[PDB]
Amino acid sequence: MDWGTLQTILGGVNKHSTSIGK
Repeated sequence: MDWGTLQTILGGVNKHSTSIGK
């Protein structure tokens, strides 16, 4: 995944605020 976009986007992280997905 060229990862490094996970911790920020992750497989499904929800510990962050609404700003991910589409």
